[PDB]
Amino acid sequence: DVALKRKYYEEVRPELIRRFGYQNVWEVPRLEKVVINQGLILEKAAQELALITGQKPAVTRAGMPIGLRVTLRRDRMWIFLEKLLNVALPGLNPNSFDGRGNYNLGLREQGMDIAVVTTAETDEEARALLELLGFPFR
RNA sequence: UGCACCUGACCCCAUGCCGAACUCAGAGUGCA
Ligand SMILES: CC1(C)C(/C=C/C=C2\N(CCCO)c3ccccc3C2(C)C)=[N+](CCCO)c2ccccc21
Ligand SMILES: [Mg+2]
Ligand SMILES: [Mg+2]
Ligand SMILES: [Mg+2]
Ligand SMILES: [Mg+2]
Ligand SMILES: [Mg+2]
Repeated sequence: DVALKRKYYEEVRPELIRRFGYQNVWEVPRLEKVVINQGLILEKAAQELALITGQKPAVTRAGMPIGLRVTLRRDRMWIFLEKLLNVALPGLNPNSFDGRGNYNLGLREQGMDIAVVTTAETDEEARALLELLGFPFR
């Protein structure tokens, strides 16, 4: 299955426990979902986004159609993130957390807005989660 | 302007109960 997911359970979760003193494993910050929005024919862009995420994009409308959105959870989230980190990005802004433990990245390369939503309640906990998963910050 | 977060339900719409979800709305946080 997914190496990044295995890295979470084997490496990241125990380090977070040591670092923050969570007394049960279900308290430890987890990835919840990754939402990708691509602003805007539409059929080609939807097919490319479908190919890269493995999931059917919804059409965001003002329609008039204005963008494409996909909410990735579970294995599709992990598989997409493994690609983003290992293939696409080859540092991220460490200040781009939303104040509630979620990370925001806007790309105008290879605009695409990515929200990494976590169960961390603080930016600090979320930053540690993502850094330990291998997100390149600084 | 958009997505995410946040907070709600006059309004289109919604729950085979629940504005949880879906829909919609809004001076604030993040990014583009
Ligand atoms: C270019 C874009 C998406 C952007 C655009 C604002 C666009 C408009 N705005 C501003 C907000 C209006 O509703 C207006 C206003 C009246 C008529 C037309 C417009 C348009 C041109 C659609 N904005 C908002 C500008 C910051 O306030 C950003 C910000 C960062 C990166 C990229 C952007
Ligand atoms: Mg959070
Ligand atoms: Mg009402
Ligand atoms: Mg809500
Ligand atoms: Mg439903
Ligand atoms: Mg809205």
